[PDB]
Amino acid sequence: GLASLADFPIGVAVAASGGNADIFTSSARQNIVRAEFNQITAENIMKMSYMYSGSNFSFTNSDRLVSWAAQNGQTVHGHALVWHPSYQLPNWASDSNANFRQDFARHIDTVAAHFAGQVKSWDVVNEALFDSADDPDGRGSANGYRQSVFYRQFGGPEYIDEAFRRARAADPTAELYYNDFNTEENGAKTTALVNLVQRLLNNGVPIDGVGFQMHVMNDYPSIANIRQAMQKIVALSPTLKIKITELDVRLNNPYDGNSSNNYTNRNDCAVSCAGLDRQKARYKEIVQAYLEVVPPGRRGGITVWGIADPDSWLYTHQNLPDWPLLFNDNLQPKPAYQGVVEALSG
Ligand SMILES: [Ca+2]
Repeated sequence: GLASLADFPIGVAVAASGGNADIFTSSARQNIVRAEFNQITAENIMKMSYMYSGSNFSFTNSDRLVSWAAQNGQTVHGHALVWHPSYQLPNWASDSNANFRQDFARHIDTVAAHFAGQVKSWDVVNEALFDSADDPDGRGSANGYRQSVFYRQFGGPEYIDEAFRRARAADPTAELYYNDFNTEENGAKTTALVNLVQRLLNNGVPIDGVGFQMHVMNDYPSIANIRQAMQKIVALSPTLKIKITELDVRLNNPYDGNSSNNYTNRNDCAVSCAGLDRQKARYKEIVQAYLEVVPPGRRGGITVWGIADPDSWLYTHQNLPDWPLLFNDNLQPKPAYQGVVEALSG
């Protein structure tokens, strides 16, 4: 399968929260993972609050998934030690908590140590950069940083430095990533990423790599911009790894000012459409760009954000249907899959 075609991880995000996508109950999905991939990311169940049951640590469900991975030919990318969304904040992660910095330290120390030897790499900090598209409380930018509870408590970006230092100390063997989205656009957020990463390097922080989520559309951003954004980050260091962490590809572009090039019906791309053929070329060109600009020995992996289209968080988005992944609703490989094959094989 796909993983055989590369010497770096070829991964997939897996569900484990019930319903049709749940990896524990879907033999068809288990079989695809074993055949095609050699790494998993937990789509949800390694987020911060999932490390607790009541006020105590609880690793039962995440341990089950990590063990399944080890039994089925998969390494694990941990997602994520620090992330801002309120739905997954531990209850300690509050401006009302006087003990915040101590509880933060305990979180990273405990979780990273717990998974030592079982989890190859981590998203240590995820989504620390400001994004207007993603500022529902209207807090605004602090010179490009998101003013999450971590930022507010620490009075600035030092929480990022600390998270990386503690993760390194707790599990020296793990590859430590900074992960974010829209950083492939080669715009304002890419520049903020350069600032963020350069500051960490200047501070001697043990960051091993940068993750690009790569939640893209078929025709935006341009491949030239994606390529240059990755190049900018590769240029910051002789050793920093690059990982594509959450790749998926929307046929529909809501935001292009054209409502006549939208597929509005689920049947539009059920069998064949221009969009599935472009999606093949899109997966192909992105994987090719990764290979071209990320040196051998600095390739941390390529992961797609789910197995089959109906599992995707973008199966519906903006009240429109989409088909973002490598396998369709009947779990058959799509042209997208072949695009990855062709890129990885040269
Ligand atoms: Ca459109």
